[PDB]
Amino acid sequence: LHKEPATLIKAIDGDTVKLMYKGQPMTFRLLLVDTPDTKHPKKGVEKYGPEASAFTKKMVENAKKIEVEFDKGQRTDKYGRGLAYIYADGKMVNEALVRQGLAKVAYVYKPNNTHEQHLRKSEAQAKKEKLNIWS
Ligand SMILES: Cc1cn([C@H]2C[C@H](OP(=O)(O)O)[C@@H](COP(=O)(O)O)O2)c(=O)[nH]c1=O
Ligand SMILES: [Ca+2]
Repeated sequence: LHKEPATLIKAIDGDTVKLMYKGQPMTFRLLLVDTPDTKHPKKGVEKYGPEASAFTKKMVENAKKIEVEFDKGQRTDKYGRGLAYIYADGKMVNEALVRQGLAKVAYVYKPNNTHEQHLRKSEAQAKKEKLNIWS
């Protein structure tokens, strides 16, 4: 896979961020995970929703460098969002959320599953530690 640079435009929520990519603003959705929704229609927030959102917003707004890494299949979803692994100063945001119990490994669609193992191990560790959502 290969990492390419991108620039933060804005964090939307725990798993969705807007970036300027190759000079065009696009919304990206983090591959392989799912954070709790905060703007569920009328609902206004699932437990850990707000928590997942600030974590991601904090990681990306404080980075010196952001990089996106596409997997091997489809690079956009049916909503037109780019599907990638996002790295903030070389730290993968997708894994950081899972490791904290603020996301679960979800939407696993072959062939975009290069880091599925890696993420599954971090989830196991967050479950074995009873963090956030596994609390
Ligand atoms: C991460 C991911 C989500 N999606 C789809 C599945 C879900 O569609 P539906 O809206 O049909 O449920 C939705 C999950 O997105 P959100 O978690 O942002 O809702 O996006 C993909 O199509 N491929 C992906 O890899
Ligand atoms: Ca979500």
